[PDB]
Amino acid sequence: DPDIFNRDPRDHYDLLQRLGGGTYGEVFKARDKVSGDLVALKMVKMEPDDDVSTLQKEILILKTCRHANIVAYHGSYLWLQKLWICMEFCGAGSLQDIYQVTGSLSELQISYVCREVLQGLAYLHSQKKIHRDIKGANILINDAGEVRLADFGISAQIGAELARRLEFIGTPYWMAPEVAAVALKGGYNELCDIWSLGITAIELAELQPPLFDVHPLRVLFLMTKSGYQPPRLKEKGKWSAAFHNFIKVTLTKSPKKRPSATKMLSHQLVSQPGLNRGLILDLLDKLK
Amino acid sequence: VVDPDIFNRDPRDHYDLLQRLGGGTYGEVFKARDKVSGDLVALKMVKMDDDVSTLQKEILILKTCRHANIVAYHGSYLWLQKLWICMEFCGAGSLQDIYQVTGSLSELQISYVCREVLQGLAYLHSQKKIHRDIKGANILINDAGEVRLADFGISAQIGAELARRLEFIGTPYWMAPEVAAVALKGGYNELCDIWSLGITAIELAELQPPLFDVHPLRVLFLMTKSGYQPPRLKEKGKWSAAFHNFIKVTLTKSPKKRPSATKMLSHQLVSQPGLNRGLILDLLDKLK
Ligand SMILES: C[C@H]1C[C@@H](N)CN(c2ncnc3[nH]c(Cl)c(-c4cccc(C#N)c4)c23)C1
Ligand SMILES: C[C@H]1C[C@@H](N)CN(c2ncnc3[nH]c(Cl)c(-c4cccc(C#N)c4)c23)C1
Repeated sequence: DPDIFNRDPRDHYDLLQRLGGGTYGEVFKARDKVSGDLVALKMVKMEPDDDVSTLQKEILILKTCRHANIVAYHGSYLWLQKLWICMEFCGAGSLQDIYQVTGSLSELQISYVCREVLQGLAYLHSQKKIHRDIKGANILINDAGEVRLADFGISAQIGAELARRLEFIGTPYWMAPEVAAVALKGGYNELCDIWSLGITAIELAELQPPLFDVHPLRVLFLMTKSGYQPPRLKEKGKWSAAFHNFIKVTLTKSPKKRPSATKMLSHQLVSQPGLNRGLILDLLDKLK
Repeated sequence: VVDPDIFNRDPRDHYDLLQRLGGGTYGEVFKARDKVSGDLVALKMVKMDDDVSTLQKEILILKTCRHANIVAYHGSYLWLQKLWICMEFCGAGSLQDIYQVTGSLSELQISYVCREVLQGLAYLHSQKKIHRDIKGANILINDAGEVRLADFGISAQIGAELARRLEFIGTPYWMAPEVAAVALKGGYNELCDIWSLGITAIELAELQPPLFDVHPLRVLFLMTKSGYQPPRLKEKGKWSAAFHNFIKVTLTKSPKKRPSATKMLSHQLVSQPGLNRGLILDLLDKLK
């Protein structure tokens, strides 16, 4: 990035605690020295012969995002062979951090979370960006009960992988048009995030995504078959007909039929009148 | 290990190198002579800490193919960080070597070649392999007048990429089925080879594939536009309706409507009565 600060981040922040890692890098809870504001600092170790493409793409996604439901970006620092990405800190951590203590979320809490995720996805999709890693661990909650999407690590890697494809595709004159399309634009589109939101809604209701206890490779193979059936909520009576229908239309097996994020925002479950941060403040009270 | 049947010896103890033939997708190919048999072979030398995945898959393809329309495989050598793949020497070289000397092939000669290539492709596709690099340079003619497919380097690179993606795909529970499908099977299928054979038939007719004078990046981007129209033969009157139709159907833009190799074997152009090795023996006589 051409706007990177060439100075030690510790000159502006104090490192408080290690939070663990995302798709790549180490994340730290830190404190701004002038305002006391907390921030998250993501550190990625640099090496002289490292391909900078993925990190360059992640910073570009964060920098060009300007939406409430996506983690704010405060700049990046490069110092002593370490890159530090400065992002918004969310006091309650991720929804996975929360439901591991509280148990299942209520339908209204899930509905508010889904509307907030959809506002962030509609924005990302309008800027020709894809998250590709929607899940409870990447949906953060701040102390005010507001929802923010985090970790554009997978998105950055895919973007870099795609740029690499274009650079080594070779002579194209004998290449079929579908081979060219997958090299330039990949084998899928942004509607994959709508499916992941549907799986995330089930995860918030049952504490695990569908088939979580079966081997990872077996799930990938079963999903690729023509007889694959989209998952459903286990307890039928516990959830309203509008929630079951939200799962059925987000989890549409075919991407050509799957509704967009903007279309999903007018769905009854998330366009309901009593949806606000107060529902998540109630969940956070259960945590304390 | 790159190959369990590999010879840990200097191939120069068994072969005399006679001439540099040029390169394939990777490696350098030499014409060589067996010191005891007197037989001619082609030796492909590749410099090999290196990941042996693509060379391992190329040898496996060559080794497990038992077909009259695929270049014969003799064995491999590993000596002083160089891997040497020993394959059949095809006396007339590639179809590109032939048409640049003799000019455009006759419609019957192109028909015979297309039939032979389709037989090799139907065999390869039945064994779950994709060539992905069908072109005049990779179709060889031996002294017996036989048509043999060559250069599985691209196919090996693609198999190595599909294995490298599956190992690093991560947790799949939140992935849309189409995402799981491009990670395990890619965004296209074996029908890409049928399109490449259509382009090759135009290359044998016109001495260049369509749009050869257009910038490679322009050709690629043009294939991803909604109104994209597949290429055709430039000289209508020179070719019969059977050849125009062969081009029309092999170059079907949608892979869902493009016929398989086995289906193409019943096409009017390649099911014609006088398609025999005599046409290729006659082409070879013209080279001398
Ligand atoms: C590594 C995560 C473990 C999770 N338990 C707590 N995470 C957070 N908590 C509070 N504010 C935060 N801001 C940001 Cl951004 C993150 C975050 C969350 C997820 C991935 C990445 C990245 N790349 C960063 C975060 C950090
Ligand atoms: C590099 C090619 C240039 C072309 N002019 C003549 N080629 C051949 N000629 C005679 N017998 C041959 N056997 C085999 Cl295999 C090849 C061959 C052809 C194409 C690619 C590769 C590879 N990887 C090997 C070959 C060699």
